[PDB]
Amino acid sequence: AQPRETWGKKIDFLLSVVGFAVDLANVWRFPYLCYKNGGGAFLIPYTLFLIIAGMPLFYMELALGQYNREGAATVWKICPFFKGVGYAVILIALYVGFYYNVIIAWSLYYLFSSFTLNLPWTDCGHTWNSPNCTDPKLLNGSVLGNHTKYSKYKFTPAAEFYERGVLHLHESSGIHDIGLPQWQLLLCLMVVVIVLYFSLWKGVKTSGKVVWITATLPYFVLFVLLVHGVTLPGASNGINAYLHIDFYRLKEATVWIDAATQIFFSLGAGFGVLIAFASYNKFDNNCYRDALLTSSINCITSFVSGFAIFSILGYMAHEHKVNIEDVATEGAGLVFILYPEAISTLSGSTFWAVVFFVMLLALGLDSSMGGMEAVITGLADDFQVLKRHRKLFTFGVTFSTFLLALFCITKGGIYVLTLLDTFAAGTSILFAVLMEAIGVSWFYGVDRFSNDIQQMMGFRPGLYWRLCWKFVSPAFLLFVVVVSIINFKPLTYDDYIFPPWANWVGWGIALSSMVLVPIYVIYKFLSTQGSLWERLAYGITPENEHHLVAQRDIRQFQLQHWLAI
Amino acid sequence: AQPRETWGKKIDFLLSVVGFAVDLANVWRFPYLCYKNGGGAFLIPYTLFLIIAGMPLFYMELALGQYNREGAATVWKICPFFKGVGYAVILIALYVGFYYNVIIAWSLYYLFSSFTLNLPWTDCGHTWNSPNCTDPKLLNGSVLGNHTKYSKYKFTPAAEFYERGVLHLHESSGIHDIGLPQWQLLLCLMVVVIVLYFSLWKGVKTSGKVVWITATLPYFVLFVLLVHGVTLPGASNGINAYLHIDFYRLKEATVWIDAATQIFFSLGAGFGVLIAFASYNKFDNNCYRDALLTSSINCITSFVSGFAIFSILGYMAHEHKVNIEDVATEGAGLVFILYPEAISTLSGSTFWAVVFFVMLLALGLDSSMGGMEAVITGLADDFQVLKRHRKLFTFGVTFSTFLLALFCITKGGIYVLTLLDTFAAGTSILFAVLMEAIGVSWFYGVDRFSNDIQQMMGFRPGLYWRLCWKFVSPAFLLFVVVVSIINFKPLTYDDYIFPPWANWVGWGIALSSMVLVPIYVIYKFLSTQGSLWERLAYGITPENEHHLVAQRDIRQFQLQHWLAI
Ligand SMILES: CCCCCCCC(=O)OC[C@H](COP(=O)(O)O[C@@H]1[C@H](O)[C@H](O)[C@@H](OP(=O)(O)O)[C@H](OP(=O)(O)O)[C@H]1O)OC(=O)CCCCCCC
Ligand SMILES: CCCCCCCC(=O)OC[C@H](COP(=O)(O)O[C@@H]1[C@H](O)[C@H](O)[C@@H](OP(=O)(O)O)[C@H](OP(=O)(O)O)[C@H]1O)OC(=O)CCCCCCC
Ligand SMILES: CCCCCCCC(=O)OC[C@H](COP(=O)(O)O[C@@H]1[C@H](O)[C@H](O)[C@@H](O)[C@H](O)[C@H]1O)OC(=O)CCCCCCC
Ligand SMILES: CC(C)CCC[C@@H](C)[C@H]1CC[C@H]2[C@@H]3CC=C4C[C@@H](O)CC[C@]4(C)[C@H]3CC[C@]12C
Ligand SMILES: CC(C)CCC[C@@H](C)[C@H]1CC[C@H]2[C@@H]3CC=C4C[C@@H](O)CC[C@]4(C)[C@H]3CC[C@]12C
Ligand SMILES: CC(C)CCC[C@@H](C)[C@H]1CC[C@H]2[C@@H]3CC=C4C[C@@H](O)CC[C@]4(C)[C@H]3CC[C@]12C
Ligand SMILES: CC(C)CCC[C@@H](C)[C@H]1CC[C@H]2[C@@H]3CC=C4C[C@@H](O)CC[C@]4(C)[C@H]3CC[C@]12C
Ligand SMILES: CC(C)CCC[C@@H](C)[C@H]1CC[C@H]2[C@@H]3CC=C4C[C@@H](O)CC[C@]4(C)[C@H]3CC[C@]12C
Ligand SMILES: CC(C)CCC[C@@H](C)[C@H]1CC[C@H]2[C@@H]3CC=C4C[C@@H](O)CC[C@]4(C)[C@H]3CC[C@]12C
Ligand SMILES: CC(C)CCC[C@@H](C)[C@H]1CC[C@H]2[C@@H]3CC=C4C[C@@H](O)CC[C@]4(C)[C@H]3CC[C@]12C
Ligand SMILES: CC(C)CCC[C@@H](C)[C@H]1CC[C@H]2[C@@H]3CC=C4C[C@@H](O)CC[C@]4(C)[C@H]3CC[C@]12C
Ligand SMILES: CC(C)CCC[C@@H](C)[C@H]1CC[C@H]2[C@@H]3CC=C4C[C@@H](O)CC[C@]4(C)[C@H]3CC[C@]12C
Ligand SMILES: CC(C)CCC[C@@H](C)[C@H]1CC[C@H]2[C@@H]3CC=C4C[C@@H](O)CC[C@]4(C)[C@H]3CC[C@]12C
Ligand SMILES: CC(C)CCC[C@@H](C)[C@H]1CC[C@H]2[C@@H]3CC=C4C[C@@H](O)CC[C@]4(C)[C@H]3CC[C@]12C
Ligand SMILES: CC(C)CCC[C@@H](C)[C@H]1CC[C@H]2[C@@H]3CC=C4C[C@@H](O)CC[C@]4(C)[C@H]3CC[C@]12C
Ligand SMILES: CC(C)CCC[C@@H](C)[C@H]1CC[C@H]2[C@@H]3CC=C4C[C@@H](O)CC[C@]4(C)[C@H]3CC[C@]12C
Ligand SMILES: CC(C)CCC[C@@H](C)[C@H]1CC[C@H]2[C@@H]3CC=C4C[C@@H](O)CC[C@]4(C)[C@H]3CC[C@]12C
Ligand SMILES: CC(C)CCC[C@@H](C)[C@H]1CC[C@H]2[C@@H]3CC=C4C[C@@H](O)CC[C@]4(C)[C@H]3CC[C@]12C
Ligand SMILES: CC(C)CCC[C@@H](C)[C@H]1CC[C@H]2[C@@H]3CC=C4C[C@@H](O)CC[C@]4(C)[C@H]3CC[C@]12C
Ligand SMILES: CNCC[C@H](Oc1ccccc1OC)c1ccccc1
Ligand SMILES: CNCC[C@H](Oc1ccccc1OC)c1ccccc1
Ligand SMILES: [Cl-]
Ligand SMILES: [Cl-]
Ligand code: NA
Ligand code: NA
Ligand code: NA
Ligand code: NA
Repeated sequence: AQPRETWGKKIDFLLSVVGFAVDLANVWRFPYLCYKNGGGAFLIPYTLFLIIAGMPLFYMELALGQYNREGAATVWKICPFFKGVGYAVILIALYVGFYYNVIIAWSLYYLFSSFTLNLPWTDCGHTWNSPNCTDPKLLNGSVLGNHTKYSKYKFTPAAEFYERGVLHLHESSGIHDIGLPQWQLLLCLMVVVIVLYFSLWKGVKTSGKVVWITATLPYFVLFVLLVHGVTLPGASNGINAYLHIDFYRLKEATVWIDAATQIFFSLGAGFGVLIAFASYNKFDNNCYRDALLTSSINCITSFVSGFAIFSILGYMAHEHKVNIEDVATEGAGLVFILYPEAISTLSGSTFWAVVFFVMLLALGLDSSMGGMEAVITGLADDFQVLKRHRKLFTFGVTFSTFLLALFCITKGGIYVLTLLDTFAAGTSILFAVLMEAIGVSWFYGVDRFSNDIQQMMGFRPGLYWRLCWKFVSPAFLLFVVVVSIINFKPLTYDDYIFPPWANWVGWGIALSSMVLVPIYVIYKFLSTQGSLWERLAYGITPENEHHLVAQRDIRQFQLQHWLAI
Repeated sequence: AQPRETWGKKIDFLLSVVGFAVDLANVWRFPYLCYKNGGGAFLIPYTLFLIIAGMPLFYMELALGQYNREGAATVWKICPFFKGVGYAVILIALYVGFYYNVIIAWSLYYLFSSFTLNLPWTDCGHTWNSPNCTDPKLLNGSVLGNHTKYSKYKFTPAAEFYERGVLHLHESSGIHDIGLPQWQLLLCLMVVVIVLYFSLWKGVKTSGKVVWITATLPYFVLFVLLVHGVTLPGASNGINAYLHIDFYRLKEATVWIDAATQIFFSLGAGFGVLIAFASYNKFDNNCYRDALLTSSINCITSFVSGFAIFSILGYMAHEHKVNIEDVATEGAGLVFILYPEAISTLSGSTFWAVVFFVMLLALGLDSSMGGMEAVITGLADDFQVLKRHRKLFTFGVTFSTFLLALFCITKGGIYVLTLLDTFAAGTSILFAVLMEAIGVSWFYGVDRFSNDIQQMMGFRPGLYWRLCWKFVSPAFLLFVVVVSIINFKPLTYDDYIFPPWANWVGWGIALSSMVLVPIYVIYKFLSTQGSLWERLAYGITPENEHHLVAQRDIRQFQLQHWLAI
């Protein structure tokens, strides 16, 4: 029974949680969601939502970890009925990791496509990009007017290299005929998973330095990019369009849901990564300051990434003689299409391409590292046999992720990636964070967690924190869940409609998770010896307090536990 | 540490080894291989080969089990360097099981297609069979002459129901585009794996009664079939063609290899099933009588199945006014095409169809049961944690087999089935039995095994048995391996050529096995503490004798061990 591991320094934990919080969603989703939702008028609700969805929950997780010093699965020693919930989130993270690795591979491919004087996305002619031959001309070299949407036009050299050069989507038609995995993407995925294994194979020692590097790099990259972009012609128009405050859209009821989803999927609240990272800190560490600093750093990073991206977009629109809304897009398509074009247009395309691709690689690597570390920590604290042998279990996890990401990098693997991401991430992690909030706030109690924090840190959390823990956060999570359930639309690509069975498979994965949580609750209720009341007491009370279950002193049965605010 | 399990009676073990020995290869491959290779002139070498490939090896396995009372993996306590060999065979069996389950499902489908007054294979018109519409007429109702081969003609109602009604091969083009698994085949596979799990979930208690039933049924089915067939017109010509002795072909050098492969793949010598079944017998049980009776029963069953099948073929050729060689075929296509046609032609098609399909179902079930029981016994004797919890491990094995058989029952799953069967079975099990023979006969010794048998049974094996164990069987296995390696041809279906990468994947699986055996030998050589000679001694000597490794008394180092015959 070796003692629990600890970080070398708290700066390592801070950089780890920052790298987990900072993601490509801050780069490709926050700017577009901000500009589309009235610019600055998007921020006024966003930060507000951010505040709640950032301050208690994150804090809670950290505090929870600092009080439990265990993984996301075994953290439910105060309420075993929700322990399976942790299991779910682990699988959830695992699921995410799969397609996330795919994204990383893409960046790595572009990295291997960045060492040349004539980049593939510059011109046409089978220059490392499969020529569709259906008018693969220069982007807008001949004519002045871009009639259709720039992102919708699929005959630009950047888009041709994206969907044909690396993805090879032309060789597939959908999820019914996906084909075989590509070999160069296979090698890129091999390199990615090998780096991840060599980073996470030995506790939290080397991973600290790795997240140090992958945190120090992207901020410098963004700084250099914005410094070079503010001097570019036309970037001022893009920046002004990004910060244009139009308070009219706030009542549209769509600027709130988008901001809530963006904050929830960017900050990482409710995920096992936070508990896993907090399970290695000191017992007297201040989780409040750490959570606040992480949220502030995440928001500032999102804002500066939006500034830089929209400066680049304004420069490109000036070069393309079009409006900012035409070039405005979001996602992997957005980056991999528009950024290489502006880089090739700028002087020294090699340096900018290399630095942008290495920033994306570092971000993806640190995010997948945090997710896989959470998975490993949870499954190790759950089964002590896995905690002893960490290298072999890490190798097995990396190999399973590699096999499933190979399944997902096929000719039609973008459809499987979208399906997994949308269905699994949204539904599963929403239900998981809702169950976790309900368990920690109501079933366990909001005063016991405050007393635990008072034991860890000298000051006791105020009334606002408890009220947001018990009422505001659960209601917000339930609202987001109901919105995601009602607003569900059939899966659709750019121009490809998904057959009905793909949506049913996605909902089947989501239902697998949200019955495995009840499957575990039923297993716990049945595997206990006693009557209805005694089984319920053993299920809703902490294990270390199970003795008072026999003493007829259950606090949850009384009503003072429920109304403790 | 619960004691080792034992059979309720030795009749259970006998029926189990008979059911494992009796397979559909005796039904669809032995008759065609016999008739094609000069009829009775096929038997003269066959039985001879049979004798060797049946008498010592089988016996050896049984005796080995009776001396070890463990699985196929852990049976190498006398030579740990070959223990990984056992691992291989386990995986090999597992591999086989996958596609084997597919075959079982097929029969089950035909079973669910046997309860009707107008059977699907009788007539055309979308009668439970997908009509290709390219002249799907009556078989030979209009015309008298069958120009092309009857089995090659793909527009007969039986063939239309086979390749389109259940397999749905028209909806696929090869292994590159396989598609999604079919739902009715999915349900049939579910039923099959559920029956297998309910049979093998509790030791060797219920499996005894299950193999009792699945042994008592097929012999009665074959008896009724032959009794009804000897009275049919034209069956005498088919029987005479089957038993026509033409000693001219014996020098063609092809009637020997086919007989050797048929015996080796029908008797099951070198597989883990024999060791697993012998690991539950009494220490004083006679393995010689059991092996001899099993070989004789297998040969007689093959002969009577050939008699009945060729009587049916002669009757059908009389009904079709063609020669016996035209209707003569082999395999799942042979049975599922020709037998339903003759059954529909006969009176009371329902009874004959039901009894034939239930015989095929029983055979497939008992064979897959033996294979999965071998796998479970090996992996349980290897890891004691799995021997304790047998139900959960059996469920996991059945679920993995179910998932891979679902992968193999897709629209193009027949190609994957052929690939797996040919490559995996042939190459892997040939290398495995060669390594096992070399280990038990040369590295361990042929006199020590004889002394072990003398300890188990009063009489000591004669000189012929030891000479066949040490020289004849290893040379025969090496000959078969060399023939299989040299005569390797690219994978080809009826009319579909396989792309090169399918053959490379098959050879990659075979190489995975035949390096995992050296991978284990290298792991054993490296994980030992000592110099070259001490490591080699600890690797080539029994564990219970490892003490004399320190006493410098290794017998294998001397030459008297090698020439002990
Ligand atoms: C289906 C299978 C397909 C692929 C099969 C792949 C086979 C497989 O399982 O490998 C995964 C991984 C191997 O790791 P790896 O390939 O990197 O091999 C070395 C080994 O792990 C050493 O222990 C390391 O020394 P140390 O730790 O720094 O002192 C050395 O690191 P370094 O010095 O060069 O930097 C490593 O190079 O697992 C284990 O660790 C086994 C040892 C168990 C515990 C190790 C004892 C610490
Ligand atoms: C990914 C998962 C997807 C599917 C998950 C599928 C769920 C799963 O995990 O299955 C595993 C396996 C399935 O078998 P099954 O569920 O049928 O077993 C049940 C029960 O657990 C008893 O083991 C059975 O024997 P008994 O009659 O009571 O004696 C009883 O049989 P019966 O009542 O029908 O006759 C059954 O009710 O369950 C175990 O056996 C655990 C060992 C417990 C040992 C208890 C006895 C030794
Ligand atoms: C990466 C996959 C993520 C999920 C991992 C779950 C593994 C698991 O096994 O869960 C079993 C659980 C009850 O069994 P356990 O909870 O594990 O038993 C516990 C144990 O023995 C621990 O060692 C001790 O500390 C706990 O006290 C036991 O309860 O049943 C369930 O909810 C269905 C979950 C099955 C998951 C299958 C995936 C579809
Ligand atoms: C239990 C967990 C860890 C196993 C992994 C589940 C995931 C990775 C598996 C389960 C079901 C699988 C999907 C089932 C449906 C299809 C159809 C095929 O045409 C495209 C691949 C695709 C989309 C599969 C991709 C991988 C998949 C989503
Ligand atoms: C020009 C392109 C490649 C960007 C270069 C980024 C790399 C080279 C820079 C960016 C930020 C840098 C980090 C920022 C500051 C520190 C803190 C110091 O205590 C250790 C080194 C470390 C961690 C630096 C390492 C090198 C670093 C990661
Ligand atoms: C690197 C330059 C060009 C861009 C500026 C990026 C800023 C926001 C980032 C990048 C590197 C980061 C520094 C690297 C690591 C350390 C050491 C430790 O004590 C924490 C603060 C400090 C000093 C970080 C502060 C924030 C930091 C300076
Ligand atoms: C939204 C973009 C601009 C980044 C967000 C920056 C703003 C919104 C963030 C950064 C620093 C944050 C503050 C940090 C400190 C505190 C004190 C705490 O007791 C309540 C929350 C509060 C008041 C935070 C509110 C939100 C905050 C002001
Ligand atoms: C492709 C994937 C599935 C690889 C398989 C995962 C393997 C490598 C992982 C998963 C679980 C791990 C095991 C969990 C615990 C133990 C018990 C210990 O006494 C021996 C090591 C062993 C057995 C670990 C070895 C490695 C292991 C088997
Ligand atoms: C490896 C990837 C796919 C995720 C891991 C899958 C999980 C659910 C499975 C796969 C292998 C399993 C482990 C294999 C080995 C052991 C040792 C045993 O004494 C306790 C259970 C335990 C610890 C299992 C727990 C659950 C386990 C970790
Ligand atoms: C571990 C995860 C992958 C569990 C996966 C369960 C999913 C992949 C499986 C289980 C049951 C399956 C469903 C059962 C039957 C139908 C009806 C038909 O309309 C096809 C889709 C649909 C709805 C299947 C889709 C795939 C499905 C939902
Ligand atoms: C409690 C746990 C087990 C699961 C609870 C989640 C519930 C709310 C899930 C389970 C099944 C899900 C449904 C499955 C599929 C569909 C059909 C689709 O056209 C609209 C969404 C809808 C209707 C989903 C809505 C959300 C849903 C009803
Ligand atoms: C290690 C063991 C247990 C894993 C199982 C191996 C088998 C079942 C797997 C591994 C490699 C797989 C094959 C390799 C790729 C293809 C090509 C595709 O067009 C059809 C499926 C097919 C033919 C796969 C079928 C299933 C397969 C043969
Ligand atoms: C369905 C039809 C066609 C097949 C009939 C099944 C017959 C052949 C099989 C099934 C079960 C078998 C019986 C199972 C058990 C016993 C008890 C034993 O003391 C004598 C043999 C006897 C009686 C077996 C004889 C053969 C048997 C009756
Ligand atoms: C099923 C019958 C009528 C058709 C002919 C098949 C015969 C030869 C098969 C089928 C069932 C078999 C019998 C069923 C089981 C037993 C009980 C055992 O203690 C002695 C062998 C004996 C008696 C078997 C002998 C061979 C057997 C009789
Ligand atoms: C008809 C064919 C297909 C089946 C083969 C049956 C014959 C060839 C087999 C079955 C039973 C066998 C015999 C069974 C018992 C013995 C021991 C002794 O007496 C000499 C050889 C001898 C070892 C075997 C010779 C070969 C044998 C006669
Ligand atoms: C491969 C997939 C599809 C099937 C699932 C495999 C499962 C069912 C099998 C494989 C290995 C088995 C485990 C190995 C040994 C142990 C240790 C014990 O303390 C709990 C039971 C447990 C954990 C077994 C439970 C069932 C188990 C996990
Ligand atoms: C489930 C089927 C496919 C078996 C094939 C996979 C085999 C090789 C794997 C899967 C699950 C694994 C087992 C999972 C659990 C344990 C418990 C641990 O303390 C010893 C190793 C042991 C026993 C593993 C041994 C190897 C194992 C059985
Ligand atoms: C199935 C498991 C047990 C192991 C299987 C290994 C197989 C599936 C893998 C491993 C390495 C792979 C090979 C690697 C190299 C090439 C190059 C290409 O020009 C033909 C395909 C081919 C030959 C691949 C075919 C599939 C392959 C052989
Ligand atoms: C000892 C273990 C590791 C494996 C034994 C090596 C032998 C038996 C294996 C390893 C590589 C295999 C070869 C791989 C693929 C080919 C090319 C094909 O066109 C003919 C068969 C042939 C030539 C295979 C023959 C069998 C083979 C030579
Ligand atoms: C929140 N910033 C990291 C984003 C988070 O990263 C993960 C990456 C890999 C594995 C697990 C991850 O988390 C569980 C995520 C979650 C859901 C969808 C996409 C991305
Ligand atoms: C020998 N009479 C049984 C045949 C044998 O049956 C098995 C079936 C399922 C799993 C394992 C099997 O054995 C390992 C086999 C072996 C190789 C290829 C096909 C068939
Ligand atoms: Cl953000
Ligand atoms: Cl035979
Ligand atoms: Na983020
Ligand atoms: Na990141
Ligand atoms: Na046989
Ligand atoms: Na059989």
